[PDB]
Amino acid sequence: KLPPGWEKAMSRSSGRVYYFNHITNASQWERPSEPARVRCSHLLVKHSQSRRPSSWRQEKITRTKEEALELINGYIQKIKSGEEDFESLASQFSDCSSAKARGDLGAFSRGQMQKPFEDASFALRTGEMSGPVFTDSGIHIILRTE
Repeated sequence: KLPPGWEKAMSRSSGRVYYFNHITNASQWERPSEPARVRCSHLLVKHSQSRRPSSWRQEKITRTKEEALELINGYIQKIKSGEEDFESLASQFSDCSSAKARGDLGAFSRGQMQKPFEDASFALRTGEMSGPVFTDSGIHIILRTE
């Protein structure tokens, strides 16, 4: 039972059971339910410890890692509440020129991407979204589209 990476937990505030994934950092109340290639979109928030602390939006990225996590956490909130489309937030705020494609990164096999990014992408099912995903480039929201 439970697909790869998925676990069961309990809210400390309500005692209600929920489900979460260690590889993707996704979490949800609903019970969840390997290809050669996957296609994902992403939204990257960089921080001052990113490998290259620079992006098309900002010549020198100054924010802290914890500050980047709070932006990512707020963007996920906007996405899950339906206040904002994933594509609209990536186009505007992703610290990566994949923003021009609304976050699309194309299709890729294993062996190309940063490993935690790769592991998260291949643990997502088509249509699913990650929680914060930590890599040397910063913090990612990943959306698997194929």
